[PDB]
Amino acid sequence: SVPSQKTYQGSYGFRLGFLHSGTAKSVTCTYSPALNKMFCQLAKTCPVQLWVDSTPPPGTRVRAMAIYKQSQHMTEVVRRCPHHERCSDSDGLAPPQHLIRVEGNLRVEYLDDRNTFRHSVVVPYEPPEVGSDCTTIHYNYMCNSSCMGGMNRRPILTIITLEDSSGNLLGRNSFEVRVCACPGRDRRTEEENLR
Amino acid sequence: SSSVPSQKTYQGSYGFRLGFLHSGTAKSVTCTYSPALNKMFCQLAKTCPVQLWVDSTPPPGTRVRAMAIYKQSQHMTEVVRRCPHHERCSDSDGLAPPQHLIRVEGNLRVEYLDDRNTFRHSVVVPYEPPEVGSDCTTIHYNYMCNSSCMGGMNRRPILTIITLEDSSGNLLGRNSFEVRVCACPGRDRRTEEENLRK
Amino acid sequence: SVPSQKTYQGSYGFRLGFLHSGTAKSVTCTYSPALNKMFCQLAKTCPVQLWVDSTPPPGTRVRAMAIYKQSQHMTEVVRRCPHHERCSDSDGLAPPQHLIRVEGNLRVEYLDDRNTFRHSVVVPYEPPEVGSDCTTIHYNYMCNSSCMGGMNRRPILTIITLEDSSGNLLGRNSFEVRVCACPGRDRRTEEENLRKKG
Amino acid sequence: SSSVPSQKTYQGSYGFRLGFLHSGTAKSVTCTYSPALNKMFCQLAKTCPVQLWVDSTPPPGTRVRAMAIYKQSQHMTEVVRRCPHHERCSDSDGLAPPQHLIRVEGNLRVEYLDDRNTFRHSVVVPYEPPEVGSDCTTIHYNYMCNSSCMGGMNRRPILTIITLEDSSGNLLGRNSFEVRVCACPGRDRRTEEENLRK
DNA sequence: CGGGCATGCCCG
DNA sequence: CGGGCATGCCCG
DNA sequence: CGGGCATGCCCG
DNA sequence: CGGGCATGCCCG
Ligand SMILES: [Zn+2]
Ligand SMILES: [Zn+2]
Ligand SMILES: [Zn+2]
Ligand SMILES: [Zn+2]
Repeated sequence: SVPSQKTYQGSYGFRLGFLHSGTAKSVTCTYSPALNKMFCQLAKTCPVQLWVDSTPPPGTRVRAMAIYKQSQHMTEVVRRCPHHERCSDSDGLAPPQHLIRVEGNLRVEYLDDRNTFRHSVVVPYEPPEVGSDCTTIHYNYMCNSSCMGGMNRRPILTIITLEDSSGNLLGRNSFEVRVCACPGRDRRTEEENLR
Repeated sequence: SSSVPSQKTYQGSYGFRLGFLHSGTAKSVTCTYSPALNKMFCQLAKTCPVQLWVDSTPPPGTRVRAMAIYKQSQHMTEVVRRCPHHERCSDSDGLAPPQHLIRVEGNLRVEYLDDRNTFRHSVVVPYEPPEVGSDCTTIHYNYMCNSSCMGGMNRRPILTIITLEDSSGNLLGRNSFEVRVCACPGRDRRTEEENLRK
Repeated sequence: SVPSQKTYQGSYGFRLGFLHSGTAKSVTCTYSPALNKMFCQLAKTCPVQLWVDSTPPPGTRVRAMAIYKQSQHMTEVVRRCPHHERCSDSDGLAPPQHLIRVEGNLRVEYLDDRNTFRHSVVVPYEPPEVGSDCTTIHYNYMCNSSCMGGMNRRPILTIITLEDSSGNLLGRNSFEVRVCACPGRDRRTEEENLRKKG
Repeated sequence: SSSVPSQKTYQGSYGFRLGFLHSGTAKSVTCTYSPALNKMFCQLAKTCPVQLWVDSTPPPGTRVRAMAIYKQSQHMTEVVRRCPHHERCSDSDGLAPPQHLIRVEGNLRVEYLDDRNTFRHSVVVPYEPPEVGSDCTTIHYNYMCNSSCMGGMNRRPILTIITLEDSSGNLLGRNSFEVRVCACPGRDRRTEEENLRK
């Protein structure tokens, strides 16, 4: 199977936002709007903002899941490589096999889907803090796109889904990710190549 | 890695809550509480008064335990302990094991627990009701490393969890607060308060 | 942990020889006499000649084992990285964790030493072909020097020993190995680096 | 307390002296030397190249030793060692004792000593003559605590004493220089040199 | 690396 | 924060 | 192959 | 970080 990637802003006008951090060679996380693509370093903080037109109900949850972008790879589960799965860099909460973690949220929940075997990470939705217009989740990606026996230089998309407390769809957005050593260098390269 | 202690306020059947003095924000005040942040700022080894306020009186045998945990969910499963330097300074008061971060001062009935399963440290004293003409019981805590101590807290923020417990360790009430141990509590309190809006 | 790497011709005058090869950028296997170092691609045939002054007894065996060259890594067992171990690329005889295999020899034995945990591969010694001067063994190396989780960019030596049928040592020689994508380029580079010493 | 090695610079009969790299004062330069102060400023664990210059070649078996002492008369008898945090960090190069402040890198012949009488730490290497095309021999030192380290140097300045010694440890030559290990060597050298002037 | 600050001390 | 500095380090 | 790039990572 | 290079892989 393949999880849906279709954008769905939904009744709450769900949108993503990203920080605008530029293309210095080793910027930790930066986002290319031309490419709708986050470029980020392994294990570093990757902020993703949730913007809504109105507040979803209490019990609302926010899930992230990686899939391969290329059609020929889409049915293959995205996992960490054999090396990084064994590095023992757990924060005590995340399963060692999961590519995507959330940092700074003790209510984080990881799922290994019993039917599709896909990995995902979910947290409760919380409204923006006073004086803030969005809710920010800190994600970490735990292998480079280049990892042999893992993503193996294949691009991924992250799919962010807003769900009710039972798992019903409320909203969906997505972005491509490249996890790399020098996000600024690589962003500039793919955009210049775009031009 | 260690399972994570709850930090949720639980007044329980004795209406248990905390109180803190009003000490101001002079640059190097020894201890000061920020109601806005629910955060104590204090100097290493200096007296940190924490008031226990109840509605009904807990039965004799009730104990009051304090434990530190890392605030950041990503360090929360790691035991909070003193740094290698201060563990070796010989500044024990006669009862506190040297690796323990939190001490209680002035109480001969104090006990220190190095837990067998979780390895977490805690310090416990019998609950005593307030003096006649007092509305609360005050415990004097000390924190024996700076938040900045390398190889200890290592600039990571902590929470202190205060639990009311029965003589067997069962939960009766709980409250918590963040703590920064630092050189200039008044200065840092002001900085962090200013950060709320910046 | 570390087996001796000390060159020992022993009573049979045991030496290693190596085929002439170029430094064509991606030549499959090339030996640098200057460096005493083989440069080869992953899973490619690597010829190693065995030379003796006198014939060892029947039942003699030829063993090959990799160790890290650098002294701070010497006690760590050289093995294949987690990815390559799991690639199901075995020849049918080599256990998948073994770095060094022998090609074209059904009398090969692979040993995972129960005491030292080191891997080695052994074949019976067969004297040179009638007329010929040496015996050639074909080795393969199943990870790049670069493999993360495996050699991780650290230089190794291959130690070749002649042993009697009970495992008593008769002779010993060695050579450095880099397993890499472009053995010709890299031999060229390392030889250029040499000349700049100084 | 420990008796105090001489720091008195003298070239002796082989004309022994040190050269430093004049790397300027960029804020975070890894290592830099002030001639006006005779003082090296360097970051923790970074390469500190020290050149050995001689007018004539010393004999086979000549060695070169480095040792730190406190510069301040009131602290001179105290052994200089790493702080408890850094001693316990996972930063070994597989050779240096974890308590030793000064290491040499890039040399398997390095030897570390705790003095039988003074318990003072030193690091020693064989003297090698300059490489072809060079007029000096360069040693790469590393300093493994900051001058500021609590429980270690604790903001007290040190000298490093470099001695040229015969194979028996008799002194052939000596040169000393002040060291500050710090996060911003260029900043702090520029500051200290500013502070010379009226 | 290093601007801008975090965070120690008062013979800092 | 009382003013002034010594002195470490995140993240671009 | 030889030329050149993708992409991790060390130096200051 | 920016400069450079290690080191896999691809292109024509
Ligand atoms: Zn990986
Ligand atoms: Zn401490
Ligand atoms: Zn491999
Ligand atoms: Zn130190």
